[PDB]
Amino acid sequence: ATKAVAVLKGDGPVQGIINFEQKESNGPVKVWGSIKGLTEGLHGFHVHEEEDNTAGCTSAGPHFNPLSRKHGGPKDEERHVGDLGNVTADKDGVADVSIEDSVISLSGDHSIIGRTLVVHEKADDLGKGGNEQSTKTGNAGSRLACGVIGIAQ
Ligand SMILES: [Zn+2]
Repeated sequence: ATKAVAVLKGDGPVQGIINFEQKESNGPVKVWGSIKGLTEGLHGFHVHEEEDNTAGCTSAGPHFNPLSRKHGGPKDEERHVGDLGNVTADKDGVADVSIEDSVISLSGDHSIIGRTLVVHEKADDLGKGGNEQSTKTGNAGSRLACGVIGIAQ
């Protein structure tokens, strides 16, 4: 209890707010967020490193790769320990950032709090290996909006 915010803006013509809350620390986070301005259709939804950069992105590459994680969507068994998967945007570019993972947290350390959430150009791969960058990171396509997570109580 106590919410983190990620105001996602980055650089693309997108604007949104993640509201991260959970009962516990060691328990499943209830992600809800109301992102808009995306292009239509599927959009990868990944949390890259990028802590104390400036405010938003400046800096990050992979989906918080500790050494050699593999990609996977929600449905997959695996994932980088900074990807959830994707969302779908309607037409006002409005996505529905409703996720409930059981691996991450919003406490600290292995939590994703502090990290830069990113909304991406294409769908993520889901862990099929459409190509290869697929498994290596997730082949989301380019970064659009982003922001450091944690900015509430
Ligand atoms: Zn990934």
